Amino acid sequence: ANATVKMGSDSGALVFEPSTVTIKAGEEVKWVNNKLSPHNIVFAADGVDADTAAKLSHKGLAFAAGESFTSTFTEPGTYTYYCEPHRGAGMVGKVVVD
Repeated sequence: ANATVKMGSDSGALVFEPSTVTIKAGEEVKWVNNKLSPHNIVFAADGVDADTAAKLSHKGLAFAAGESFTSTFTEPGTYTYYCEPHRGAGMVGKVVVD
């Protein structure tokens, strides 16, 4: 039971897909770098703890299509993230824990 989301589409899209991905409370996720760089996956702590979101928040920088980060959803909620930098029109996509 895992969830993965490619950072962009093959064709050449920005928005992440699948926008929404099912996850389990305790499972991990993998965000493979597809394209559209530089860019990152920043997570906000709205309906979730700060520290928590922090971790979930990727303050890195993916450039090459190989370096993929990972996250862990302990609390059964709904984390959200948005590309701050990027070079288009932000991105839409969130996660959900069961």
